Parts: sequence; C-alpha cells; structure tokens
Amino acid sequence: STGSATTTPIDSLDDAYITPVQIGTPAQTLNLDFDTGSSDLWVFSSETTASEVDGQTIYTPSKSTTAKLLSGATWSISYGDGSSSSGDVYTDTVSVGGLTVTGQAVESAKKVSSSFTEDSTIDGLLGLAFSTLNTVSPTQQKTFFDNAKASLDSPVFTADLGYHAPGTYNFGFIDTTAYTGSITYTAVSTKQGFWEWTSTGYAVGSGTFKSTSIDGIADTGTTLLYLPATVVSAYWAQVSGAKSSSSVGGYVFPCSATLPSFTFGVGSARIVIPGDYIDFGPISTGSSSCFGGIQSSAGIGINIFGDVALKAAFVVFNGATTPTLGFASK
Ligand SMILES: CNC1Cc2ccccc2C1
Repeated sequence: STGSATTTPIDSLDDAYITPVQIGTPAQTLNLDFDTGSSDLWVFSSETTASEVDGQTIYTPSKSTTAKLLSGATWSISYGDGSSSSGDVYTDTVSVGGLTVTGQAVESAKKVSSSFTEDSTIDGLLGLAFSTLNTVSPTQQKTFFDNAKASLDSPVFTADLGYHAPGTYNFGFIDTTAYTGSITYTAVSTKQGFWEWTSTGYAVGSGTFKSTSIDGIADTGTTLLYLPATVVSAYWAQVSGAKSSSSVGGYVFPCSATLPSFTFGVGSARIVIPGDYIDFGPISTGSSSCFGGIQSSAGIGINIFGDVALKAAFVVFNGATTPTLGFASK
C-alpha cells in the first residue's frame, strides 16, 4: 500500500504544517502536525478540558463505531519548547492520504498547555520518530508509520515541505518526480529515538564550505534550524546589524536586510537554504526587528534540523531494518 497527503503551512511564516487525518468510523477529519521529533499521535477531543479548547476540531470517540478504550492506558508528553499535553487512549482506524491503519493508538487529550490552546489551526500531533519514545503507559504504543510499515510497498515515508506553499507527505514510495538530481543517503542513530544523523559541514552565502561534523535530528515538528553557537555566529556575522537578543530570545536582524543563504552538507552533497527561508518576520507587529530562522542550539542539548532546513530538500525517512535518511535538492 501507499499514502499521499498534502501538508499546508498554518500561517504566512511557515510556523508549522498541518496534514488532514481521518480518524474513526464515520471518518472525523482532524488537521495534525506531523512531527518526526516525537512518537505520540494525540488529538484534541471531547475529553479535553473545555477552557483549553479554542477553535480546534475535536475527536469524539463515542461517535466512532470502531473506537475502543485502551483500558488503563494514559499518556503525558513535554516538548522542547515547554509545551505539554496528557490524557487517555483509544484505539481506532486512522487513515492518511488513503493509507489506513486499524487499531492505531489515538491519544485523547484531557489537558493541553496554553500554546496548544492558542493555536486554533493544530488539532493534534502525529508522531513519526521511533516508537521507543512513545509515552503511553503502562503499554507503550507504536506510531502510525510503525503500524503501517509492513503493509507499505517500501518501508519509507518522505517529507516535501513547501516554502510559503503546500507540500506533501508520502508513505510507502519515493516520488522520483519530486526532486532534482540524486538522493544522498546518510546513516541514522536511533539510540535517542530520533532520526539522528551527522551533517558534514556548512557554508554561509557564497563562502567556502567548512568540513565539520554536526550531529542533529531531522525534526519536521520544529520550525527553525538550531545549530552550534559557533556556526550560528558565523552566519549572523554576515548580516549587518544582526545580534543575539536575550530579551527577544535569539538572533534578530534588521527587517531591511537581504539574508545570505546557508548550505549544509549531507555526505559529499550539499543542500542550500535560500536566505528568504531564514526570515521569520517582525518580532512584534510593526517592528523593524525581524526574527532569525537559524538559532543556537546551545541551551537544548541537541542540534535540530527543523523546517527551515528540511523545506529546502526532499527528505526520505527510510525505516528499513537499518534506518537511514535521504536528502535531495528540489
Ligand atoms: C519541538 N517541537 C514540538 C513542540 C510543538 C509545538 C507546537 C506544534 C508542534 C510541536 C512539536
């Protein structure tokens, strides 16, 4: 089998992407944030504290003839940005772009943190990291991809995120029309449960490429590109007036600037992030200070190749027995 679904930016900055997902019988369609940095499929629901729902579409398990309470199971997750959610668990039928999994764990939120409430466009998350990170207790549950894998034509999914435009998540096949050149594959460590890999270096604008190993994760659920402070300083030093602001929480730059590109290495290949992808707009409405899309990972403990990096590439998440990542230009 295969599946193919369009993913759409939630706003004009590409702060996140939402993909429609069918849950239950009859189908209830929710717009989920596909997150290769976590492993829980959770949704706003009829069980979510009413004061914490503000515009989201909710899953109502009592209206699904295929929903079954997963008795005794609970979940609780905290994300790198400080947000969190928790609740209980149902199993139900879940379909993405025509690909159906029966018996998928659908984690129903009883509580969500304020950042989720305040984002009316995101109805939940669909985790695509390794199932070893799934938070369901006492019986850990498998991701949608892990459940689908054996049925897929090939044990892969691909992320093709757009810049200020829709893109595509495919399951089970690699669309050879969706990229240019060849796909360069690179080794993955699953030891932390992430799609963790080592970039071979970087360049700023038209500058010379610096060969240096940068271990990080391919994370569709993170907006920005988080890299070591040395790399990030070298980038922003090429933008007149750019500075790290403790009050704002990262590098800012004059909105009048033209940003240089940023290149990262994948083996001997190179992915070029255009400068415009690094502009996240005014820090507050009407400000002439703009927020940068490349930020330091120093306070995080891991480098994160988030959407800013991934949207410059066609990305293959290869879930074969030895997983690997593939990157192509597009
Ligand atoms: C670090 N990324 C996590 C945190 C978050 C917040 C809003 C939407 C998605 C996600 C995944």
